[PDB]
Amino acid sequence: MQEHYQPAAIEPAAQKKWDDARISNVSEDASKPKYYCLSMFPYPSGKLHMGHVRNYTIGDVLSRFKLLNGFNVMQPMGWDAFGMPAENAAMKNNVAPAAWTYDNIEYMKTQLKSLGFAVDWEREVATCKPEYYRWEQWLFTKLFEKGIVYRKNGTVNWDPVDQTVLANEQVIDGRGWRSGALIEKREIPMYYFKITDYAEELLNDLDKLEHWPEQVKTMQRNWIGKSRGMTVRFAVSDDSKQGLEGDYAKFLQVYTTRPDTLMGATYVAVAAEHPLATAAAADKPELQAFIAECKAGSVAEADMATMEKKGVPTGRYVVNPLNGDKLEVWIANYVLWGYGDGAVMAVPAHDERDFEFAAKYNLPKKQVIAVGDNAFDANRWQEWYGDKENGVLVNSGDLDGLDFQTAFDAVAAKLQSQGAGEPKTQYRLRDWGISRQRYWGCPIPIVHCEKCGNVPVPADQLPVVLPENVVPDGMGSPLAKMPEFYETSCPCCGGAAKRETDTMDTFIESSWYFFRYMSPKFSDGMVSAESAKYWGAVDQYIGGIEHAILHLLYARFFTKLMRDEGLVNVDEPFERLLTQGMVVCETYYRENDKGGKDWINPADVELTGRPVSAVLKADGLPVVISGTEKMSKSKNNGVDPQELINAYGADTARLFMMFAAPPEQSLEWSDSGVEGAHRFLRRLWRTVYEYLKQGGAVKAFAGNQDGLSKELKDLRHKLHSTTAKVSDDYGRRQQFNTAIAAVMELLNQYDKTDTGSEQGRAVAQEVLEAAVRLLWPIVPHICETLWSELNGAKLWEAGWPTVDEAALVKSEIEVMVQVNGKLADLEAAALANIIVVPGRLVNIVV
Ligand SMILES: CC(C)C[C@H](N)C(=O)NS(=O)(=O)OC[C@H]1OC[C@@H](CCCn2cc(-c3ccc(OC(F)(F)F)cc3)nn2)[C@H](O)[C@@H]1O
Ligand SMILES: [Mg+2]
Ligand SMILES: [Zn+2]
Repeated sequence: MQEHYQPAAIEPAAQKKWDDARISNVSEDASKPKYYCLSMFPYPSGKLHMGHVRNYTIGDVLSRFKLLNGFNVMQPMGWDAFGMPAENAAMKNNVAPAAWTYDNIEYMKTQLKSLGFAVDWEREVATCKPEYYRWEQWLFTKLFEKGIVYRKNGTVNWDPVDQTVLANEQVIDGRGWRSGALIEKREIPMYYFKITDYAEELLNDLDKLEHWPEQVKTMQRNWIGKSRGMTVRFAVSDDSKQGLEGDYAKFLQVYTTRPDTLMGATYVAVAAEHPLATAAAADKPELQAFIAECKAGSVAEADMATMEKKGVPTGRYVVNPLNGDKLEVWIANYVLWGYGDGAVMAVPAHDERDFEFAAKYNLPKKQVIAVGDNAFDANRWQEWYGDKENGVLVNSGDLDGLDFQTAFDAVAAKLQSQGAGEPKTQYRLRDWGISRQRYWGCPIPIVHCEKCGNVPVPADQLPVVLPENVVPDGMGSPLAKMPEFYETSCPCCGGAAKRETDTMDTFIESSWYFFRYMSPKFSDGMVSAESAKYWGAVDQYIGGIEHAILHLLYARFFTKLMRDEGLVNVDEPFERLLTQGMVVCETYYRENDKGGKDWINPADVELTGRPVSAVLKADGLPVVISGTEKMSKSKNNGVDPQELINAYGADTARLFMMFAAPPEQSLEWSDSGVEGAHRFLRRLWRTVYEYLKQGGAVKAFAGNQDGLSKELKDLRHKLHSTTAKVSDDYGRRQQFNTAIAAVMELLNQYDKTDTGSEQGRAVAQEVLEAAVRLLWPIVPHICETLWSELNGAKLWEAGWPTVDEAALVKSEIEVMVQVNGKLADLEAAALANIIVVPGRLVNIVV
């Protein structure tokens, strides 16, 4: 054994040992219990970043832990390869997105392998290969003919300078993010998944997920946004019907989740597109401009609640069907056409948004709910105003005294008998638009024929192959400019026809890849029945919290779609979910020509016992230290993991990632932290080397520990309590820094114990054999190497250390007490119950 720890001399040999034994290449073997541990697969962007290393180390710790506990562990990796990065890189560098993608995959794969992740590379997938995306085209066609996928005109933001469609997030003050040109709202035909048909299943099945964080489930419930409410129709006043047609001349229909407060409505609000808004605006230029501003907005959903709420009165009035009050109709910017009736009622006394709106415009507020003897003040909002559980109706005529639910049914009865309303269930959830006006994505398998309509491509003809010999230019979607691609024959009639040129939302690839891993070479379906039956669901899923809403909802949706097609038998794709935080780092800059700053990478900086100023490495001139935030290209504060691997090895990188913070926490990049991790690995190496240099390996202590010395019994207690702590950390708490600190405490106590005797060496052997197996999920290369110096058996066959319960029992007390012959540590306790015979009796002489 070499005296000093040198990761470059051991880490490649360990990887070759694991690869040779094929420990990570698993099959559908019903002889060992399966465990499917999955980390969210990456975009092949070019190189790994620190978020990748954190994520896939966490996954590897859990996988190797289950491996050592005897599970048949699948840990697959692959590449989420479609999307805009490759298109951007294509325009910047004049290379094909496919070629750029495949180069990145090869480089990143090498990086992953060098980190020693126990990955089944025989299950690798690349979602931009036709062998992958043919199966989501297939599923698309199946759902399209069922109507679960449909085609419908929708509104997009068109950038006329960049000649491309922009998400609301790419619109700033009505202008494209890069071009700066005013965007144009355009109606175009697009394809949609009818995810609203599955809204109740997706909401209710969340309750099955007892091993999901409550916040993720809460966020999905809020996103689905089910409400049980009331349709209410307010008759339009006889003086307010000019310009209105149909039922819009007769009534204004609204949806409310608080019909118990209907007696307290003081106005109503309609969307900019509502026929009442149109009719009132016909001769009022201020309303026309207000409607035009609402339509021109591009507010992202995560920002909808933060936008300033504004409205205009219309001069039109409706009648409250309960109390007869004549209420003025406002146009408001928070009322969205397409949600419900595009019209709401306002109760400023019991809805905070209505309160602020009414306060802005001095609109009335009528209290109709009371909670105890609390004071109602129309000038200041109190939280109890919105209370639904503990409230009673007031100022509501014959409804006074009722609680929420009884008032709800009473209002339902009253409205239903009048014909003015009825209970109704709504969902905030929108259907899933999947059309993308981009090249580097899965072609939509539809052919347009003037005789036959939108025709799905038959299954024998799939895939529709995206041509890879393309270099996007930035003057429109390439596929729309390629007749060699879109000109075709109709598969129903053989006539002249045109392929769909839009591609799929790349969330589609990530909505089913975890099933594809089960049979990644199966050419007769999305996933073979034998492999889906064996692997079932993902036991452990690990990834960033930023995917808690959309990706997870889409994956749960695709699982239920695939279940309903008969391809799988699970209702839910992911049993346990571990969400990881972000990686942050200090930022550095040098001040600019024009009162700005230019940001310098941390590795290209060197700081100067208390550190002071930082300077550039190449020259030594000073740099400005700035704030700590998430690693990004924006402020040039990303630390390349390849440099961390180059400087210290894979094991140090993995150890620092796991010791620095729990998975959910932000992980701060720390030079001293990385050095601390490396020094601990040196220490572990030194401990085994010094142990072996003074006598070589012995049979580890096992069995009855009667006759062991007090000090060695104490070390065995620390040992098996550590094994218990670590197992509970990996298996239950999924907090790995405390598992590391626990082994550190074991090694500390070992360091303070004389293990030089025959029995001492056998306990030291037991200690070290456990410590390297406890740490092998985190730092497998050094532990694999050290284990082989301690013991000749296969480490993965020796398995996870077992807790010796006998080592955890205390030394016992048993003696008699006698005051005047009648029934320090023993004198102190029997006094709580001065002659004492050693160990047998005590006698309290008094
Ligand atoms: C399932 C599928 C939808 C997943 C999809 N293909 C995807 O998200 N793919 S992915 O490749 O983006 O991420 C693959 C996984 O692992 C990384 C996780 C990132 C956690 C947050 N986070 C980012 C960073 C960070 C960024 C840049 C840096 O470099 C710099 F820019 F140079 F600075 C340095 C650090 N730190 N922390 C991610 O959540 C996912 O679980
Ligand atoms: Mg259950
Ligand atoms: Zn046809």
